[PDB]
Amino acid sequence: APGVTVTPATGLSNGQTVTVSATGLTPGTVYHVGQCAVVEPGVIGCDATTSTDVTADAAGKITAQLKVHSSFQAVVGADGTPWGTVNCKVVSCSAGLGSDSGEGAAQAITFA
Ligand SMILES: [Ca+2]
Repeated sequence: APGVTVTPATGLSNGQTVTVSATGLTPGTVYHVGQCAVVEPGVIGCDATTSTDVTADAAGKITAQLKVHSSFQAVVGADGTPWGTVNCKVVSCSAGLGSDSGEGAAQAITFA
């Protein structure tokens, strides 16, 4: 049962490192960790420059560092097509993780 905690998650600075802690994942599955936002209804765009892949361990956990930015160039789809700029002080952004099947979780973050 996926659950995630992002610390810290509010009053963040541009270029700040946060820790993403997840539990209840499937051991051995690769999860994509990243900062994302809804760019268009039904379309999520994320920062491909700061995203990373981590395999969940035998306990179904992942603990990863992620650098977040108050504005980023979002990529959409599986081929990573550039969409454009996302400003997280105007739209809601999140940090979280998900597998290729969409299993995962995310937490909304805010910048100072
Ligand atoms: Ca459009």
